[PDB]
Amino acid sequence: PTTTTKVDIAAFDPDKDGTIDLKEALAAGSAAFDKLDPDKDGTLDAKELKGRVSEADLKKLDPDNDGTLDKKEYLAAVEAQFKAANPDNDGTIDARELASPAGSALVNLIRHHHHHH
Ligand SMILES: [Y+3]
Ligand SMILES: [Y+3]
Ligand SMILES: [Y+3]
Repeated sequence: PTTTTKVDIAAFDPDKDGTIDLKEALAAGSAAFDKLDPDKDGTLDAKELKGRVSEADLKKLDPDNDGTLDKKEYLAAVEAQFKAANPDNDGTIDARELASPAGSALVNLIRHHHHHH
């Protein structure tokens, strides 16, 4: 199914070599701002995150007070929430540390969602 399954940590740790190290989290952010976006700006809003997040949560995620994220910030809010999704430790995350168990935080910056099957 491709586009619909380019969709989690499970698109950048299908390997479970051990974890996502930051290079694979970076690859999850770049994948996610692509498949999130139907107005075609990668600048990420109350109808991009349609049913994903409240318009109040939408203005949590961003740093520079747009009220919304960017192709810069679905690539940087991910990395700012990277260490925090792990309860411990330094610079690595297994799916147990991410995929809506223990890291259900950082999910909001890399899970996106699509419009289809
Ligand atoms: Y890996
Ligand atoms: Y948009
Ligand atoms: Y912004």
